[PDB]
Amino acid sequence: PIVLENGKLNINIDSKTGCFSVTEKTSGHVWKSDPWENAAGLLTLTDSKGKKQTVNISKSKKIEVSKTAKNTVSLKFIDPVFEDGSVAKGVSIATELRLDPNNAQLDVEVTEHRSGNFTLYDLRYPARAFSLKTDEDKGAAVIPQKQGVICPSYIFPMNGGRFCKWDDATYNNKSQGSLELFNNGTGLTMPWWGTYNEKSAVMGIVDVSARPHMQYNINNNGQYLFNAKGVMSPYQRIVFLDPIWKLDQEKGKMRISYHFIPGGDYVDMAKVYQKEAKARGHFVSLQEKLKRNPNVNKLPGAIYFGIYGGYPHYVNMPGMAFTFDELKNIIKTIHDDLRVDKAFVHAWGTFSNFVPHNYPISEALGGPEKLKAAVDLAKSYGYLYSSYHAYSPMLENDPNFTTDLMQRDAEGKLMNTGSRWARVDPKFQKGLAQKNIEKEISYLGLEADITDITFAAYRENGKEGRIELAKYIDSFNLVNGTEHGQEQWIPYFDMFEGMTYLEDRPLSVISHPAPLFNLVYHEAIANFGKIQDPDNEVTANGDFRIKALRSMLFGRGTTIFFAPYEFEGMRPMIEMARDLVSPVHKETFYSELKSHEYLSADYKVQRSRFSSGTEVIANLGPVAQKIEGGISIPGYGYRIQMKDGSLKTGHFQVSLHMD
Amino acid sequence: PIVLENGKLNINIDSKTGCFSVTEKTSGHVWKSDPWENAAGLLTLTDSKGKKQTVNISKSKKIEVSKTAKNTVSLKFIDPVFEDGSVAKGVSIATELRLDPNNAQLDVEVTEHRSGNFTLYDLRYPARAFSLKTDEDKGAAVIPQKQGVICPSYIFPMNGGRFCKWDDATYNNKSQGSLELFNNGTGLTMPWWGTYNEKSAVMGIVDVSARPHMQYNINNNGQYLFNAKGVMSPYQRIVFLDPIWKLDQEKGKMRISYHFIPGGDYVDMAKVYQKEAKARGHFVSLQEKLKRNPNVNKLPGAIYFGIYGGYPHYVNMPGMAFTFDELKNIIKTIHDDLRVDKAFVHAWGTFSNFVPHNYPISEALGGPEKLKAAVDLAKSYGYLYSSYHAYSPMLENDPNFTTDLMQRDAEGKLMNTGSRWARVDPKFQKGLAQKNIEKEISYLGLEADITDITFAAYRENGKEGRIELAKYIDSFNLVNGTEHGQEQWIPYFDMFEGMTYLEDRPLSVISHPAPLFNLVYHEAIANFGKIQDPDNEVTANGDFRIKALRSMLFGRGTTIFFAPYEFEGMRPMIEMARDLVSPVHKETFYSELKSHEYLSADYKVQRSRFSSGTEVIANLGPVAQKIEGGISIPGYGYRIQMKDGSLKTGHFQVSLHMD
Ligand SMILES: O[C@@H]1[C@@H]2OC[C@H]1NC[C@@H]2O
Ligand SMILES: O[C@@H]1[C@@H]2OC[C@H]1NC[C@@H]2O
Ligand SMILES: [Cl-]
Ligand SMILES: [Cl-]
Ligand SMILES: [Cl-]
Ligand SMILES: [Cl-]
Ligand code: NA
Ligand code: NA
Ligand code: NA
Ligand code: NA
Repeated sequence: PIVLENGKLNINIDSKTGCFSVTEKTSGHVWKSDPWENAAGLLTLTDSKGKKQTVNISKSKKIEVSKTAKNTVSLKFIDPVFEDGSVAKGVSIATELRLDPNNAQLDVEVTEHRSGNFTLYDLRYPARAFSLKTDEDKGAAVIPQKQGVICPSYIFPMNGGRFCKWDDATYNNKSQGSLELFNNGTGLTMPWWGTYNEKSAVMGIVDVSARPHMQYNINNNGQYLFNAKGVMSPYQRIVFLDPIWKLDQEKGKMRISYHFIPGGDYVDMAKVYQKEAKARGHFVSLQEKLKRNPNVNKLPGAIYFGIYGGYPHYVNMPGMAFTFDELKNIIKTIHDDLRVDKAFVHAWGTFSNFVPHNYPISEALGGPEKLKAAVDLAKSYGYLYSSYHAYSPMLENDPNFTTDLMQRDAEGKLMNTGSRWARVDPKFQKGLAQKNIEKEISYLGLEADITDITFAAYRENGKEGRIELAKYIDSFNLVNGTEHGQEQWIPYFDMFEGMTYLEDRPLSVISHPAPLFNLVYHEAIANFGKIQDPDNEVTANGDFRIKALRSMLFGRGTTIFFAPYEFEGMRPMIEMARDLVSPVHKETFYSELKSHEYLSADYKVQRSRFSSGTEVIANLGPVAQKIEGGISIPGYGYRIQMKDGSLKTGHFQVSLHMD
Repeated sequence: PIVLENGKLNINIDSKTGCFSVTEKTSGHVWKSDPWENAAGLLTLTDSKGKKQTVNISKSKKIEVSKTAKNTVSLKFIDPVFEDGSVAKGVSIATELRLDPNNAQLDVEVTEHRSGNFTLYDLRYPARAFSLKTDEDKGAAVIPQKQGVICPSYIFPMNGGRFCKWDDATYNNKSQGSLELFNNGTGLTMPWWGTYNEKSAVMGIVDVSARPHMQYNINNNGQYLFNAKGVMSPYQRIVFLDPIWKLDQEKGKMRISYHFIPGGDYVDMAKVYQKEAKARGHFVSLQEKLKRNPNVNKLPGAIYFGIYGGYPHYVNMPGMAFTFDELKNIIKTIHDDLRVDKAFVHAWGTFSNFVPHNYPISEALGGPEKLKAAVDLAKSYGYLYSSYHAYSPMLENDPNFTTDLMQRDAEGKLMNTGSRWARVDPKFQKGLAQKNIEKEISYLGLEADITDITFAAYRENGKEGRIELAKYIDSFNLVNGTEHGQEQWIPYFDMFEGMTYLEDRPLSVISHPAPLFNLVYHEAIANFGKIQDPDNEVTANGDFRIKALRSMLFGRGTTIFFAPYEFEGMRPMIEMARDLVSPVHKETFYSELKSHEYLSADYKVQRSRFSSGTEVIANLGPVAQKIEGGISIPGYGYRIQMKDGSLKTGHFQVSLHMD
């Protein structure tokens, strides 16, 4: 066995298989290689017949493991063997393990692959590494899926219905699969993931040039590997997260940097990535944004109101569209009657053309002077205001629809025919914004802007055009927001609408929300709830009680998103957000979310500490539970220590009024 | 055209294509053939290269259409043509259209299929028939997906976040797909579906011997057919539901019976199927079940309580399992402190072996005498009691696990290796129940039983053994329940736990819950909420306010499902259920749900009328809304007219207590 060792880690590499273990010498915890098959890696490739197979590369005909520098071990896997015993002659995978001389850090890189006459597809490398043994390790996988989740490595008490779904999912396909980086759907928002137990933590950070996928296995014993053969899995239930290198498309450096943290958990992992986030240039603080634009200080304590008039989906839809006088009266009511001191008013439906032609201000809704009266009233309150804007859609029902501005692929076929909100090639979007946005800014005296869709993901195709648009919008120095966001866009915006949770998502029944993204970026980007899952709707992610409490724990702002006819029914939730969430949001807005903790065995009682001197404890479940010192937190209750020394305690109550 | 006609309907059959239209003569409404491609049917079959292709059978080389009896047209589609111009020589499809001589009913049957040297798979027939034109027809598709949904054929006002998801889904793949019959997952619980507009309704009833799937297309213009070619769809937005005959599997009679109802909607469709349900023998009334067993009258007004002790998933799990004295004290508190007058107590975790060995009563939990003490207390209150029982699982973590009782398929491979709760072959399950259930009935003096898993679906494979088990359980004449249920099991049980809604399901963002199953079967089977999604949990299906109101509209009972540590948090919901839902459940229990109506444009205000003389109006959204007569229903509010003429009005309020 070949050893790399420094003061902090011992890497033990098996010369027969290329598998390796990592001893974290402070805690003494040992991370084992693949517990199931002793596979260093899992390679998907075509056979002689053109059929895809997945093979254990530790079964290759020749495996060469040599110490090639003081702290580098080079590995080569030559001529893998298929299930029938034929050989993939001429195929090979070369990798390197590089131990930092001083730090508890191990770089792992796929340096070369050779396909011969076959075709190489997925490579899981390292395979089923850094795993947790279910119900032996008491820890979790840590996955930055949108705002982020943890997946405990053991079964624990919880509501009976939740428990049945949770345990069942660890025995079927719900607990295995893969996610991608930097999308606004099911995927990851930061290029890292990790595992920890009560002794030690490990996380891996993906090279900035690479786009592996992430395979997950959450307490599953691998029965999914055996269902087609109709036999029972012989393997043990474990938790692992693996990189999937897409050998058929990846042109970047296939490197992942593992960082080992004695006694660490998901908080420590997030703080390690926060250093890398700064080095990558993503981290531009809200304090720096405020120095550039004093109006950023209209955001702390603001409720984000989306008044949804059926636009962009329809122009002047009966029963949905608001007139500009109606918009003014909603703003007046929010301030004068509901006493909301700070607000971001976002009016969806102010133009008489379909996006991406964001003009003119609609005559049918009252015309420019009446919109200006509404915006002026909002400004007189100190509120931020934006219309709905988008430069990416090309909509079937728009009389101006054309395919002129849609992108085509190499075969001349239209792209995004299945995604109507993202059809305009980004290389045209700055020019579309230039058609009217300066006119609207000048006429309405705008202080703010929100732009939809374009910055919800960070994909390679079209990135240059998106950057051009972001730089143009940023050049106006408005308080500005965008849908969902990604870390790469943080330099250009003050707020993201979203970066919370999908309602239906892989892992939903076997994970707990954890504020991973905000543990990294709360000081750099403000976030609010998503308009599809706002704080006034009851969804898989909770009702108002749960969402208000989670908002304060995670450091996000309230979103109230409604059709005009619903407005009277929003009043009680606006008042509760005003009294409970808004003062905490205001106090914590610029601060670091220093720590988050789960304080109850069912993960429903949680404690967040912010560098404003604010501590938020809340109980997201129905039953009162005790914490340290015999302090009781009511069901749907909170205990919040403010910087001014006051202690806010209380809880939500549902009551039945029988007349 | 060939014409079949009676006093009610004119069937216009195109001799060149085999397509047909149906004129409903009293309204003048014409149901059209396929609006997109004029296809009588869509056949999937292999080509000469063995690759699957889907073809329009109206493009076949020879189409024969002739009147072969007074009210029968015979069609034959001979030698379909592939997209490359080659011919599926020797393939043919024979169908018949048979008009009832008197009634507005058309039978449509695939009578013969010949594959030659090709292989046949799906046949949609009739293809894209009985469609609704989006935003012109103001009606809905009607789909008995679990309890049931309707899908409106037009866009309407609703909450902004819901609206965005709804409208977007009609343009992407969320609005097209297929569902299967008689499962407990995403599929249908009755073998019918339909469409209606403001003039006319049509529904199709699938022959009892057949298992087609059902294709849906909910306001989609067919863009999914063109995405791979990268072109924009040239078709219009429509609603349709098609049978998919599985030619490779189906051995039954491939017949669907269309019933045409002037002025009808989903209520009239349900009442048509109710007559068929009675003719099929599924309908055994709760009044008849009460005559056989007077203890059935312990169900009306009963809350169903599941005390979830971590079993069957684990034996005596710390932090989840209750002792029998703890169980007794929960029952006592429910009666004495919470004043619950009727209840079904269901205790999950009474045995010290894993299911399917439902014995002995656990010594570690206090032993048989202590369980008998808790059951005796429940009986002294007039409550129903059952332990958790299951005869179908074979669990990995059971020391007694064996594959001996698992089923093997035609290849000799184990079945359900990925489905641990349904691994025992049904042909063994009566013998497993016989091992101890009569001992438990005798020792505890049981009046009730609930059996998990086995009756949640109605698949062909294993149905004989499931019927044998159902007959055996039924022979005890206990008040009895089972998980989820299907119509075919109604003769054997008094209640179903479930028959409501999955949390995550196809069509969720573009449909409204409708009580289709209970419009048929409320007089014959009682249902309660599902334990995974109980009324004390906040899910995609609502919080307690929404679920309590929907329960009264739909005629189901309350489910409170909790781990023991949660009990104190359940108290407010138990009290509200007791005050609001239980008296209405009690009054309506045995009655017919005669009608259900949506009374507001956003479908959130609804009115149900029961043959007890009870009327429930409720508002499942947040804003007060007015109905006929200017009567206002508050948000999360109700107006209930009881049998004796008294009026109950009220609403739920969420409030924030701040110390
Ligand atoms: O987890 C499930 C749950 O207990 C066993 C599983 N089968 C049906 C019950 O609802
Ligand atoms: O429906 C969507 C919604 O408005 C247009 C779509 N794009 C993003 C917004 O959240
Ligand atoms: Cl875009
Ligand atoms: Cl959140
Ligand atoms: Cl079964
Ligand atoms: Cl329901
Ligand atoms: Na999966
Ligand atoms: Na800005
Ligand atoms: Na679909
Ligand atoms: Na019975």
